[PDB]
Amino acid sequence: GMELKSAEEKSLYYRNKIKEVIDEVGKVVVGQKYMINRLLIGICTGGHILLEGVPGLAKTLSVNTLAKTMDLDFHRIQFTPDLLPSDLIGTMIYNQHKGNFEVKKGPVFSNFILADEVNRSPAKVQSALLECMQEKQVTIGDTTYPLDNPFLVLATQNPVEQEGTYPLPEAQVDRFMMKIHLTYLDKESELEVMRRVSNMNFNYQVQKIVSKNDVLEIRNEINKVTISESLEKYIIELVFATRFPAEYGLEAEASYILYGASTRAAINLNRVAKAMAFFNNRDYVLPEDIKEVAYDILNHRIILNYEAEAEGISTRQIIETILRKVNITK
Repeated sequence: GMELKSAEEKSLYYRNKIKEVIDEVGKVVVGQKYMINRLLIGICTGGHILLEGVPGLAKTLSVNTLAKTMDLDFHRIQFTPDLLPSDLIGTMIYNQHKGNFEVKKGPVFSNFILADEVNRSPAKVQSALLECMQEKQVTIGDTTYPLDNPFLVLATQNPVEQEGTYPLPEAQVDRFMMKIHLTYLDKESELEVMRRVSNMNFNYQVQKIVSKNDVLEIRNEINKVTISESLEKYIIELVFATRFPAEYGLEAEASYILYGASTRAAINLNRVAKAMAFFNNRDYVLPEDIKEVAYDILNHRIILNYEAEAEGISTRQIIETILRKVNITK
């Protein structure tokens, strides 16, 4: 037989395709390796991402370009105060063939969904979005339809919204795999973006490097990456250090933290560590795979008390301290 050799070849094939996807995205996008890597981890692991800040031209062009290179549909939904939960789920059209008014699958039926300024809509609309993320299906009136596979929600919140704003509470932000704080590009990158995009004949058509089916195969390949018992227990210890920090010798952190990270943090750390391993051409996880993504997975899952926030304490400093303190069992 040849089943083990074929499995080896399929894994190297898909590891090389990820390199080809990044290269193709780079023909349109500049100075954004970090964002693209996280978007890729998201779509391949099934996780959703929350961004703090509204993404500018270079970031939204990065999302639409990545989608094109991966044969995935992309829809941007502008969240507004008058948006209804039913506006997300269905769209009223006039079908000319049937000659009547019927509700077709709404904007959430896509692969990449940029949910822009989710804090501009009422909590019921936010709940509707999170229900889609959690249940992966919705009922258009009578019959239930599953959402597409893969499905990534990239939700953005504007932190300095001077008009009406309903920011997501922490039980809700815990449904996102990562929270990422957006920053401006450096001047050299911004110069190159301006150069490319200002050209009115700039070619934005990228080639499809992988099919939608290949994306689902890449997820299955990542799922096969191995993680030792030692590293599995390490993930659990990191999570428990956020809940009972005084028991790890972090008495100060116990004073800053109201409550720690849910079980979702452990699951994301595991799946994301495997994706990082796969993206670094390995089929086993290393401790550096876990440490590289700990802040992105944990920053929004550690809730600080009112007094710690006023004093200027950041979950970043807390996560760094935990990473310096928790040991791995050989």
